[PDB]
Amino acid sequence: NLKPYIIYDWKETILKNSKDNYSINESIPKIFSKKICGGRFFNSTLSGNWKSWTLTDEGEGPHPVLKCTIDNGYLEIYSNTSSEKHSLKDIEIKVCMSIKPNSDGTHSLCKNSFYIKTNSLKRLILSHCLDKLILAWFKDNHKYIELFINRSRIQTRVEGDLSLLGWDIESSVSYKTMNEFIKKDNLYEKKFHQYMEVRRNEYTIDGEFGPWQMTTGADGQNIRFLCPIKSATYKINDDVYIAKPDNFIIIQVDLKYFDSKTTIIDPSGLNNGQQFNLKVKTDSTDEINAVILVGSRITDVNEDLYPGDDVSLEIVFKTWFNANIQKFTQIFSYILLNETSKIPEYQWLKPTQISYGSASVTMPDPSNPNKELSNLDASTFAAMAMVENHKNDRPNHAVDNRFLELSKTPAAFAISMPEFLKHFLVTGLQAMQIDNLDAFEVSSENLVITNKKKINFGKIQDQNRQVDALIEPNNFKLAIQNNQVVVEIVDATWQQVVGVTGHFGYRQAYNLILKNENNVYKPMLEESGDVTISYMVTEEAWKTTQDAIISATVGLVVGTIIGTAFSKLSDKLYKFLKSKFIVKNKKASLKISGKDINEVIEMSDISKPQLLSIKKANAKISTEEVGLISQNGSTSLENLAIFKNKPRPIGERVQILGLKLVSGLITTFGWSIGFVLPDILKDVINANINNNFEVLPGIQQFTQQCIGSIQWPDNSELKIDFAKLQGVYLLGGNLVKIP
Repeated sequence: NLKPYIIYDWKETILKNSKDNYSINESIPKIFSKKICGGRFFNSTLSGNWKSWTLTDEGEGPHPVLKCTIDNGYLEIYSNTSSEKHSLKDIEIKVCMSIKPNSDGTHSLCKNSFYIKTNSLKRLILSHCLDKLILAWFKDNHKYIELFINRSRIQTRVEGDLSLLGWDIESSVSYKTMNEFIKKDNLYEKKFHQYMEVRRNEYTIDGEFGPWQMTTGADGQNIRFLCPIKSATYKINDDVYIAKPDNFIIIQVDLKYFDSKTTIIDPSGLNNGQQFNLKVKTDSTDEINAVILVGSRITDVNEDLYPGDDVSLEIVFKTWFNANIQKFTQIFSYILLNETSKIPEYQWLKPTQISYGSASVTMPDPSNPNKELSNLDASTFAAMAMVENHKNDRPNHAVDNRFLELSKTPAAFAISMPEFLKHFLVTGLQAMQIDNLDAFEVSSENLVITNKKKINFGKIQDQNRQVDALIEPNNFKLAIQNNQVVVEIVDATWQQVVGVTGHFGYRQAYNLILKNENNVYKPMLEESGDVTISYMVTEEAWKTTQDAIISATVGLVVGTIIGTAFSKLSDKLYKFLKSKFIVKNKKASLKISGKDINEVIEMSDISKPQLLSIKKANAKISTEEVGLISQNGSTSLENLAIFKNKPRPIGERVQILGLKLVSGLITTFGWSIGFVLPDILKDVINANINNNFEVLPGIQQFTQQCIGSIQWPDNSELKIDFAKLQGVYLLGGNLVKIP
């Protein structure tokens, strides 16, 4: 269904190669040289020998960073009447690029993707010329670079389903949406002017930028802005040129969460904690520019700029940007960290560690399919967080690029499936009132809650037996499986027939959907047919007690199906179920699913009104029991014992389990200040049997708990019209203006 997302694990690549003592750093062709000629004032030449290329663990997305160290060599800049020479000994240049995976197992290196991150040279022009020469060489030698990359044993991870990559929650908007924010806030600089002397030559740029736009080309924490040139003049000594209307600059910057006085209002919280505002990192150092220039179109109306004059003007723009970028005071994200929620049961949604990331998505240009255009709808800008003081020592910033493409919404909020398990499924488990929470093991890694202690499922009434149904450790499961909520009794054991140990199994899966009534969206947990019911005895018990076992099996299986005891004699059902028993491995086991359940319902001759009365009676029993739940979700030992010591048909117990599960899970969406837990569980149980949509929890009230602490530069709130368990719990919607 979904195309996979490929994680490039640069950190693990380096760790694993180091552990393995695997290195190809000195394997590179050492001799390098490049000339750039035809320039207006000068040409340039480099020549030398590499010492080593080193893949670093710095990469953000499918963008390997190569630290390339020069052993010896020179850079020469020369005109017809002068020249200068500079040693390149021990100089280190970090070159970045873009790759794409092949199902071959290999990586394809994008040919025009090279850019310079840093070089250790620490004048302006020498560093510029060196960058231009190194880039030209990398492009000429790209075949080698691809070989190097494909021999680096790059560690990748394929995610078949949506992933938060180790983060607990994530709020995202499309690049298009972010660009609307940027345009509205109008905090980008419009007018620009910059003068600069190269040699004895004067360069001046002067014009106005259009709205800066977040654009594609990079990933993770590396953000790119397209800065369209609305109008400009370029002057070189006495020559003044008129920029074509289609000129632009593309810059790359990083962002940082800066500590800030609290200004945002979080309705869901006390508004305490510490505010962080995501802004551009504007400090430059001696070896690292705050702003690098990764693209441009610098042309004049007469097309009479000298070859390479665009690159000369590029230096002037880059200088301007690094001297002015602090004026781009846009805030990209506002988060309150360590805030207390007004509702204690939603404290787990409050961020305790934060980051940001991005996923750029392109598509071929319909006009020139050799080139790519931005997909500004699918491209995702994200704020990610840990909650509950979960630590993340390996933060991944290259977020899944599939969320907004799947939701078809401009914004989304996502909760990790382990967080969904620990809060929605656990509430479901408490509601089922099987045992204390400490009798269960909650495993994020396997997405299952299982009993680590023996459980007494309760006395069974069928055929007046009144014996305990016992479940061994790991034989009760509540899990997320293939994006469904699944409840499973692997094996509940008791002697239904006196003297023969019977093993009863039950599996029911649910779909979590978002139901739309009158444009109010509300979550529902719906049964996904079919049920699976099983019964197993030893082959020896089967051969020596067959009639009694088949009669008992009819009772347990039809009973489980209809939700109460079934004691009616039935030749058809006896024969049918007998024929479903399979003898193998010294065991006789029956297992039915699908069409067989409806076949049984038909043969039972039970009517749909009778089925509804049963379910209503079991709902009544469910409300009474859950009515005894403690405010913190626990049920007293005295009350559990009452529930279990009263014999009930197995089908009663199992149907009640489901009614409670559905109500428990769904109530998680509906906490309010001062809510009473027994009351809301009863309300949801009753609403469900009565088909009362109006009383059920809405998605919007829960969403406000998610987004209260994580805000955008916009006076708006995410209104959800999409929700799906799909690798993560993905909520999608529109940002609607606050009135």
